[PDB]
Amino acid sequence: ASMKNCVIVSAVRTAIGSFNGSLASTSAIDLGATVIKAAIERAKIDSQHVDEVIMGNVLQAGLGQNPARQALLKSGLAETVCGFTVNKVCGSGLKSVALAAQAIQAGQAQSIVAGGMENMSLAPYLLDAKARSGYRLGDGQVYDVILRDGLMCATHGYHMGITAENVAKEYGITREMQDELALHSQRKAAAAIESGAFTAEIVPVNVVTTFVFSQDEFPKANSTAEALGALRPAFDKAGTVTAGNASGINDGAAALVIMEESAALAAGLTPLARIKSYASGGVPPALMGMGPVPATQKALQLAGLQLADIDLIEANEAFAAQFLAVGKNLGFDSEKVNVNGGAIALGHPIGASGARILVTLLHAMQARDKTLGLATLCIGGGQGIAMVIERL
Amino acid sequence: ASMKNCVIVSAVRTAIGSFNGSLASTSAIDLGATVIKAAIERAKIDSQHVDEVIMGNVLQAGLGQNPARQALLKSGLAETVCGFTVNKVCGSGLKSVALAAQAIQAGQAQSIVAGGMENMSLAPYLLDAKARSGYRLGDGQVYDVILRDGLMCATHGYHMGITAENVAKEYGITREMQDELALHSQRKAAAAIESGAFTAEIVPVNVVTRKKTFVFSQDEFPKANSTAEALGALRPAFDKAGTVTAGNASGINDGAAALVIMEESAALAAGLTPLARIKSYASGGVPPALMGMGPVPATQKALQLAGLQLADIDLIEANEAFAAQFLAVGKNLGFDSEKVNVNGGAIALGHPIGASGARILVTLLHAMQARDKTLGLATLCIGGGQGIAMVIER
Amino acid sequence: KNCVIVSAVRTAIGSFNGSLASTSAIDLGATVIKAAIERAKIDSQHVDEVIMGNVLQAGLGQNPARQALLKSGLAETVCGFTVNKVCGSGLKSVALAAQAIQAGQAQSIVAGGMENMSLAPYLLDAKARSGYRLGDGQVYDVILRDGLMCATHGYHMGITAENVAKEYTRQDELALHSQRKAAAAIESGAFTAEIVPVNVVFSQDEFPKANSTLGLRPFTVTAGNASGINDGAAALVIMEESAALAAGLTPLARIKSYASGGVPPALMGMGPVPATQKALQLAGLQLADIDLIEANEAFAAQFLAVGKNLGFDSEKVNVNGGAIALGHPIGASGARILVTLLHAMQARDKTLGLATLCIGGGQGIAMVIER
Amino acid sequence: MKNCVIVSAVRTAIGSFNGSLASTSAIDLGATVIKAAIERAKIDSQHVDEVIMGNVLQAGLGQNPARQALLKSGLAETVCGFTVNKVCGSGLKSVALAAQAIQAGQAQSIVAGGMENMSLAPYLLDAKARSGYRLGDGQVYDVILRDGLMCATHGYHMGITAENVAKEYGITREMQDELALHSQRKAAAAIESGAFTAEIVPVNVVTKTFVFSQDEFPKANSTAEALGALRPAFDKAGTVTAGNASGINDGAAALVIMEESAALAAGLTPLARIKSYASGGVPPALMGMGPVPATQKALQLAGLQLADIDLIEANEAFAAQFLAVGKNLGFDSEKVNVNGGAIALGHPIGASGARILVTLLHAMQARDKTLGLATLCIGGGQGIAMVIERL
Ligand SMILES: CC(C)(COP(=O)(O)OP(=O)(O)OC[C@H]1O[C@@H](n2cnc3c(N)ncnc32)[C@H](O)[C@@H]1OP(=O)(O)O)[C@H](O)C(=O)NCCC(=O)NCCS
Ligand SMILES: CC(C)(COP(=O)(O)OP(=O)(O)O)[C@H](O)C(=O)NCCC(=O)NCCS
Ligand SMILES: CC(C)(COP(=O)(O)OP(=O)(O)O)[C@H](O)C(=O)NCCC(=O)NCCS
Repeated sequence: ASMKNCVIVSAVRTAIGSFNGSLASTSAIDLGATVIKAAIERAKIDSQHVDEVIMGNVLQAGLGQNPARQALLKSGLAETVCGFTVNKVCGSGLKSVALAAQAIQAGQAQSIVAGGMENMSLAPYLLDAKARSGYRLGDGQVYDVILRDGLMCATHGYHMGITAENVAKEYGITREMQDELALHSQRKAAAAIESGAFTAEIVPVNVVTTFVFSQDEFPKANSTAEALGALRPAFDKAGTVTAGNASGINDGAAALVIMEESAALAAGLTPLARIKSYASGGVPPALMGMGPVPATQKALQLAGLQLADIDLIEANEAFAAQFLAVGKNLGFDSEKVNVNGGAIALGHPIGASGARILVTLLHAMQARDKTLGLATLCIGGGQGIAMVIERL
Repeated sequence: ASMKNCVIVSAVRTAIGSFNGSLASTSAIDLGATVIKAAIERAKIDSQHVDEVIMGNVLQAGLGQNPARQALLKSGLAETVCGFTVNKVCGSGLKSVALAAQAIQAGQAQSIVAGGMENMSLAPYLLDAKARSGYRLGDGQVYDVILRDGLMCATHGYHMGITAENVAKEYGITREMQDELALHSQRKAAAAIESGAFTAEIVPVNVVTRKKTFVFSQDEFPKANSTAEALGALRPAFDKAGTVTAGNASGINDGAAALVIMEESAALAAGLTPLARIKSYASGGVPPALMGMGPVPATQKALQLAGLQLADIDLIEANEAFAAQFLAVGKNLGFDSEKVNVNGGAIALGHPIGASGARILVTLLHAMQARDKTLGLATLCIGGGQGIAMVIER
Repeated sequence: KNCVIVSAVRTAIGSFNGSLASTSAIDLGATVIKAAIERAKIDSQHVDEVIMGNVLQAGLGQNPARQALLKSGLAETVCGFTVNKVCGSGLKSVALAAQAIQAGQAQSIVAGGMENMSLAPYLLDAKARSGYRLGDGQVYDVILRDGLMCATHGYHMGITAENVAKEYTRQDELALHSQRKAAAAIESGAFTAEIVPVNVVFSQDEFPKANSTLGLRPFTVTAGNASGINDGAAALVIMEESAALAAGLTPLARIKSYASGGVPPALMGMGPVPATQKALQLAGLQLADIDLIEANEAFAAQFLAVGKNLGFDSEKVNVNGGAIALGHPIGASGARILVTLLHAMQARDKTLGLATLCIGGGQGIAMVIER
Repeated sequence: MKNCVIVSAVRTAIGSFNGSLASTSAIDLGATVIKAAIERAKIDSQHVDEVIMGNVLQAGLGQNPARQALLKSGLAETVCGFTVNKVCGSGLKSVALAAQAIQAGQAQSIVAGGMENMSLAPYLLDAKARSGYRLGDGQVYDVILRDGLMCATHGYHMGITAENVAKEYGITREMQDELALHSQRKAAAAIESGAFTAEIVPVNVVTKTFVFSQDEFPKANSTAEALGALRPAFDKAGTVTAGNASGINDGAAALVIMEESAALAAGLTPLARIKSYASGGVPPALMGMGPVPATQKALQLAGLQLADIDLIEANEAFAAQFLAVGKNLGFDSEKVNVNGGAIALGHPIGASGARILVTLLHAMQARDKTLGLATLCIGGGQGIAMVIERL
């Protein structure tokens, strides 16, 4: 058979919650269900025609069987609709869209909802297996699942923040450079929020514990260079990486309806963009922040494009250090990158972020009438993922 | 571009450990690494040519970032080799192979190692989020991750064993029928083990502990001397008025499995020997309360995609999560029992949830080779009301 | 032998997660032990033992009373032990000091109690130690498991109060009365003599609710007509009478009698009835002979039922307010009330005093002192 | 001042860590011995004035373990009780308090002793669990260590205090292991001859179902070579091992204590008079030496010299400490722990003080001896001692 084209028919996200903030009482799965339902609605697709739901979720501990299937059931899709959960750490939410596109290209499905979901506020604490076989005698530890499964390197046993220090040293990214980038991201985020630039892409969340959450709350609107400069290093007393020039711990979800192109058109739907290419890359775990380099190079190669052809870029700001090193390595035109701000200001709900940046990318392309877009993120464990899309 | 054909070039598993048994000190990720390394070795592929590793794993709690990538790094593959972890509950290990096939069919890769890994003995316990925000005043709970994330229905709040009771009632599968099936699976397993039928497909695991060092290479969950009378004397495990017992249900187990999957022309160019072509795969959804019936829509769709009727299939691995569910699926679809689980099933062998989907595919292929059969079906039910199926061809 | 009180001191009582929430029970105990010694003017080298009540001993380390006495500056040759008779613990400790002195086994003891309910830990069951294996477990709030829940019936002390209320109405009038009396006592400086400051300088009871509002919701009994969860300590120096006089010390009161009583766990609030009857009998007294009474206000319901049963003259009871306003640091309260009782007797020049409190598990304890 | 007599004395067999009593709560063990002490004394149960029980690991055991134990034993709800914590001294302190109350005429009949189930001790999440961990790992604390076996002053194990004493008194590994073997041999000989049969009350254990009536911590088949091959338990350069230290154990013990005239008026048989008791303090770092001042004081109170004592139970928390105490006081070793000690029998901390008193009295009876001393060291730098006179 011939490979088929995949188009994005809707793209939506929740506002991103701060750690213990507005979404801290809404489960990852409920956040996923909200975005799945909204993506369906915004696509105008017949919900009975969804073939699969594919959601990224990193801190799956205690969330119950196959969080993606729970989210799809909660969204109102029929019990005949399949789904599965993806874990590629910070790449999860984009990998899920890549997998949806692959299934469609391969003619194995026609319509898939894909994205990701994370509630880091609600992540549990863990007793290791010794609790099951018996501690017997002597003290034990109670493990923060955010760190154990999300933010600590499983190869080296130190924080993602330490990998950022590793990259800063390897690429000569100073504290000053990192804090300047941070402030820039804050400023762009604040400008985007004030101008209503996120209004189209956000689906409100009703929080009943009662209020509507519809505005990204991680941005530090009173941010100043002097304040950023006064912060202490967060991970190494002699370091450059701080809470001010790193992304946060956050809650949120994002989802998109992906369809085979001819099927979308036959159903009378409006394709918003075509998925042109996607790819993953691997790097050393200690330099995980550089993952977007091989992933982006491969995605551009698969797309037949050069980096200069790309009109807009979302390159996730896990850490200013890594964001900058990736930029210097690849030679990004900074004016094209994270035009509405990035995760330093907006937050990093890890299993959702890959889909989140793709949503933001597409809407920013629409708003600015741009043709080609690149989304990429670094991935704990030494990986990266990238996707190229073409409006409309 | 055009769609490509995907072949299996190797297929391997660990022996399956009992709960707190021989693999109880060997992490899921280490079990995954062992099978990845062995699948690569057995395929004779150049290890530098692996494009991705895709592994199933259900109980990811506390295992660290992206268990699959950990396992691939531990296997000795280069840091440039990507990977990710899949969770479709009991379907995970077969879904991983399906995804590897799809990627190859779509021309996105040429060579993938896929399968699954689970160590249920080492699953942790959880404090819920109240521990993070503060319990304040009043008691909390401590949650068994096997149950919360593996064996309890997230829709209904009751065990997979209760979904089996549901199916038994809906399909008229009695205690007697269930125990007769159990005894059959025990018998077939025992025969296969003793005769060496699993020798080819198993990679030994070296187990090193303070108190002992040894090589684990024989499935240890089977219950020799299982008898109809003994099985009949067991108490129901999940409902005091029920039919499902520990004797007619699979276990909680540890193990891993993996296969090397390749684009056909690439395999032949490398002088490698394709063992089977992946003909089709599919997933199906059913009500969560009847999750045990998942294999019905998944099998129907896979057969349709393959252009086959069920009768065309020579050998079938239909996972025995519960005798009740296995039997109802068999009755619904009309399985020829002589074709099914010819070397025994999970009631005897065990059910390491994130690995089983790949485990049964390994077993299926080796049984097809041994018996010179052309078409095979692997299918499993999936907690949450799903099923997954794959058709392969020698 | 005769036993006398030579000093009596307490900390101000802290609110749950309030001013004393960072100060360990043992550091609170050490403060009151040191202060009792100082106020008594006794040679510290002559202390024979320290006896301290403490209910939530979980995770506090070996023998909290000994830790507290060492922290107070007493020599390592000074022995001590920890008592648990739930809410009775602090008074039981004094009764035990008196008994030892009466029996000529000691001449000078510091006794009282200490509790920090804010700092109480959470517990995994023993199944954690032997292994959960399969299936969920529970994580237990030690305030509830060891302090506030009935070990016979598995329900709150608050439910025993509902039991008593039904046996003997929506309590709020009594609550307001206690608040008013407490506020008056505090503002006028009535607690100044009995309180030792704690440098965290916390020196004023913070649980009172000025401007109370009561008429909410009920676990009916409400938070407004029940005592609180609280932190504090109290201690007294107790001596053999002739020794105190020979050393040039000033006796403040004689301990005339003490007793403990048992009742059904479900009606534990009524414990003070048999304890009081027995203590009065032992003292050769009738209730009417008592000038001032401290009857702890664990719950308005229980306090009122005890009052109606025994026939307390309400004008004589908790004259500076009670635990509904002041709080209820469980292992310390028994000693805390005795401190308050003595100082109130001194201020009003009264001769005979009764202190009594109810005890989870269906007990009571009472003490009669003579100024 | 009135005279106080022991009218019964009983104990459970001592369970090993995670052994035969590991499913039987401290409180249930307490109730068993309270009921049995009452039965063996032939007292009218309605005449019990109080129950006083030692228990060190009270964490999670519920309001006032002693009162729970008395209620479970079948005593009326009018019978008061309270729980005593003097670490390893708790069980003997409970008897001393019973005697004191009786001497002071505040009671006539008290059941006293102690109870501990170290197997069932819980783990703790600290107060951070109540306010919220927020972000970052925490710890889970073994209550046996935190509340039982670690020094609250120095933050190191009781085993380290034993290393401290060994150094201070020149007690070598060789000396410690020789004492350990002796205790094992004596315990094995006692068990073989039925010497503990009179003092033990069986426990029915229902899980399999069985009757536990024999001390299971002794290592019959113990040998010098085996003991010598053990690694130090607490300090990689140390002398103290699991073989020359007592264990972590489960058990309970209780005695009926009465005013002498009341016992005789009730037609009961006094078994011994409590002659004196005393507690002593020493530095926390040298807690193992507690029995020195406690014993000296108890003898002085009794008007006796050490040589007047016929039989001695001196608890074997650690061979190092036991030997140092012996050398300091000048014990006649032939008089000490004649049926073995805690190195063989175990050390259920809140019960051991009462346990050794029970063993003492029955050994005195079996050997027709007149004067007996029971003494133990106490974590935190204390000791306690009691002198009794048969009969
Ligand atoms: C010393 C310690 C920590 C040992 O406990 P554990 O760590 O459980 O060690 P155990 O498992 O009992 O013994 C360690 C080894 O010594 C061995 N052992 C002990 N006594 C032995 C003997 N008499 N003959 C042969 N082997 C012996 C055990 O068999 C064990 O070997 P395995 O691992 O092969 O089974 C001990 O139980 C303890 O803490 N005792 C002191 C209690 C205390 O401090 N009480 C308060 C006093 S103030
Ligand atoms: C620890 C800090 C750096 C700062 O958080 P704190 O709560 O300690 O500090 P404040 O937010 O209270 O200022 C931060 O939230 C953090 O963890 N950053 C890294 C999270 C992150 O970006 N993870 C992706 C890995 S690629
Ligand atoms: C509860 C039993 C039946 C038996 O385990 P136990 O440890 O309780 O049994 P014993 O070893 O005492 O016989 C069993 O381990 C079990 O849960 N089996 C089902 C596992 C299962 O539900 N797998 C997923 C199916 S879709």
